[PDB]
Amino acid sequence: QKTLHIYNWSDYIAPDTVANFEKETGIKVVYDVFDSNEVLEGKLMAGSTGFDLVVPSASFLERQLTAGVFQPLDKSKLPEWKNLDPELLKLVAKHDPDNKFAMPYMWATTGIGYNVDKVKAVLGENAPVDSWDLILKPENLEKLKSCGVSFLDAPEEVFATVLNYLGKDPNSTKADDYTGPATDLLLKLRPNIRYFHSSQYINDLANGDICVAIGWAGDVWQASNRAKEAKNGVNVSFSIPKEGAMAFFDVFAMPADAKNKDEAYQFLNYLLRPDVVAHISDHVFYANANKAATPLVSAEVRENPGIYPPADVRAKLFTLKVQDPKIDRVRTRAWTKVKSG
Ligand SMILES: [Cl-]
Ligand SMILES: [Cl-]
Repeated sequence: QKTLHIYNWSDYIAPDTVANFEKETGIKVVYDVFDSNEVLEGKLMAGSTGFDLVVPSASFLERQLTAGVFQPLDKSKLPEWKNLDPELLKLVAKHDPDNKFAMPYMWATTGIGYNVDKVKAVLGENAPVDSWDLILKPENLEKLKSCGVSFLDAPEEVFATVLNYLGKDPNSTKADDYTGPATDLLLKLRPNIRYFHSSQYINDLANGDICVAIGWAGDVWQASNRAKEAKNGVNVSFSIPKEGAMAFFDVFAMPADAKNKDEAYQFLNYLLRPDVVAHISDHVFYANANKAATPLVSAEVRENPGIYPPADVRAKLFTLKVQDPKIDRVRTRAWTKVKSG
């Protein structure tokens, strides 16, 4: 009679996680998947989804903090909550103050995807692939222009990255920071950027038509794996630069009208086990938010600096704060001015 209804991304869990949880607890888990965040968000805002646990983005959960859509997590029913990284917890608290509604599941960054061979051919073995200097210094973008440079069509993320690169507050609330120095540097870099797109760079990296790109980690790993599967000889790598990068989190959350709260808390505690989430990370190739699980992650994933960055880089990570409307308008018009080049 024990029932638990979960809604998650497809292939966003280890193949045997649900089976092991069912065999250990005796609960019958109804595990449904979605291939697009629009479906999950529309169902959640429509209400009465019938799900006990869902996996939305932390930004959507932040947008839905006062709508009564999610249930505040009873921290007393989660003793292993201490296993979570306090640094990543502080990072996600900006989307969820006091970590009230969401348990961080996996996370990724907005970093640099690049062709190793072409970059080291036009910039040498000393190419600063571990720094935004590779793509945010005009002197290097001039030498990289011939092999192809692409930027995301995401003004918020790109502007936050540029503000962090310039030493300013990555989520500055001053419009002068956006219209002034950030716009100045972006317009200085513009003549070397081939296009602004948030999806074409995947296949363009896989085929070698683009050699350096601002990209989300999952997209760059998909491009590199596509190149590997094609056996085309294109070596695509992803780097979280040393100056820091924007981080984004997927979270487990409990809808307010969940009928199986006990089983949901049991599943959350199961996910808080280091070995469980470490196995999940071994399968999905994403870094999890469980510190105690880090030594248990496979050396293939744990020792990848583009997935598990060192402490000095993790201390420079940041999340995207929701901006006041005037900042949004200034950002959009500045991005329109930048893209006109
Ligand atoms: Cl995802
Ligand atoms: Cl994102």
